Amino acid sequence: MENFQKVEKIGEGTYGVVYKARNKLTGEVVALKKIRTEGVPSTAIREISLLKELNHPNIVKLLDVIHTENKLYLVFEFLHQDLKKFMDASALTGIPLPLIKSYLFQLLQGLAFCHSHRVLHRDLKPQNLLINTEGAIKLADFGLARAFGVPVRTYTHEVVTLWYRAPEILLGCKYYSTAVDIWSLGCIFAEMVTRRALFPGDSEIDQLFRIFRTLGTPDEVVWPGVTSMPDYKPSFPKWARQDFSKVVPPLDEDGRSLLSQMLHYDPNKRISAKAALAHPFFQDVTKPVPHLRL
Ligand SMILES: C=CCNc1nc(N)c(C(=O)c2ccccc2)s1
Repeated sequence: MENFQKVEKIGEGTYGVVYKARNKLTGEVVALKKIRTEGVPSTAIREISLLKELNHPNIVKLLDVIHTENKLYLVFEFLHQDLKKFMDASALTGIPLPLIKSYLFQLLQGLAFCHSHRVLHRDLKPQNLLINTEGAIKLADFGLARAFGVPVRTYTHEVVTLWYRAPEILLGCKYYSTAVDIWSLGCIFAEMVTRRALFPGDSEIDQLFRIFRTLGTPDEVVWPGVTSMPDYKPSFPKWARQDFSKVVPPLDEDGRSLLSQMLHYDPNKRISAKAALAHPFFQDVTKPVPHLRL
């Protein structure tokens, strides 16, 4: 825009392009997301309102929404680094447990807040978890599938990451819940600990089968109603559940217990963000400051 001067192209988001920009008048530095359409939704612009009214230390602030010239611009407070970059930069030594614990605890606070206000993220991944020099971590780039809804990928040519998708989404459930965000965060928690993605699928079925090979193929016993799901096939191979201690070594029992509750197959058995906050794993949580190279 004319009121904003592009500094750098931050990346090609899920809906559009993201730039680091400066408000040519206020001098404020922000993250600007540009969105593509001929009709322009309504339930969306109102769904965006819910997002703008969200105020929480662990949620990126949506400062302004500008609809002009068939383009939709979302102005967000700017953070200097994302968790994917931080994990890559920490791959040799790993992120220290106290910081992993702090980040998980803060993200659960953010989700607990979103969820109590009936807001779902839907697409948590390391790339949209932003961190600052003060030791905070915040949820960014909320899905809003209850608006445009992810069709194929994006609007040009970009491979959508399926690594953090909950099983119920992969099995075709149209009405998923807040539980989908807990699953994604559990996958991220595992990744921070082991320094390797938990379920790195390269297709929907491979994603589903990588989950099955690790947690066991779900059945009516562990997930009532699973065989009646839209894309469930009786022909799915039957894999036995692997021993959990092989999953995230050398994470302690408190951490493994919490992770297991975040990865329950049944969305109704999966722990809530609020209940997770009370888990024994956080008894000694603190707020360390990360070493960030900007
Ligand atoms: C991580 C480096 C860029 N700094 C960013 N700050 C904010 N606030 C961002 C976002 O809000 C964002 C938007 C779409 C996709 C990913 C992140 S990115």
